[PDB]
Amino acid sequence: DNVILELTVRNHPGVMTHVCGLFARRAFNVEGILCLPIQDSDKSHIWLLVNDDQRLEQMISQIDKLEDVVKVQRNQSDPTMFNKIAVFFQ
Amino acid sequence: DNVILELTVRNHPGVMTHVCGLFARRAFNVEGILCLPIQDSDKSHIWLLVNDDQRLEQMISQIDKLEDVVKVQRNQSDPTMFNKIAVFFQ
Ligand SMILES: CC(C)[C@H](N)C(=O)O
Ligand SMILES: CC(C)[C@H](N)C(=O)O
Repeated sequence: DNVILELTVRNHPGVMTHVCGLFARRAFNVEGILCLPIQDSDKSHIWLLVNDDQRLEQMISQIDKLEDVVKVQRNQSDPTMFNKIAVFFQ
Repeated sequence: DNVILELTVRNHPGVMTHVCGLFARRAFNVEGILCLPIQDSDKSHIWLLVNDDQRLEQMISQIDKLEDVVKVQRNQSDPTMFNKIAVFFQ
């Protein structure tokens, strides 16, 4: 099964590298990404599609403690959002 | 004005970190990101929306030199794709 991670982050350089770096060093593959800026703010929203995994719980607290991560939520977006997007942009 | 870069990359851990690492190491902000797997293959597409910039041509050649980037295209994508995605997920 897959699950969506939703992040509110600051829209500054380097922020996306720190987030995926946590997945990279654990060899945890990210299957889908969507990052959009939030209008009239210095923040962006990030949706990550990842396989559910016993390690994701340890990984959520380390994403939250990153300085430029405002908020992180899991399983609050139905995973098929990326199959919906995939219908328009292959 | 902006530009969309379409990377074709291998769908393995750490790939997204190497790619955003190069924008981070040049204090270059990425405004929009979309990443989807390519069906029935070990590859994925990464679409990056970035502000047009004089460093960008050189940045594009270094993206292509990454082991795991099979190709990099530029403005070969629907230019409004991020405004279309934003209309349903914001
Ligand atoms: C293609 C990319 C998102 C890769 N799966 C990664 O985790 O870095
Ligand atoms: C939010 C993210 C895309 C950030 N703007 C970055 O360039 O790392």
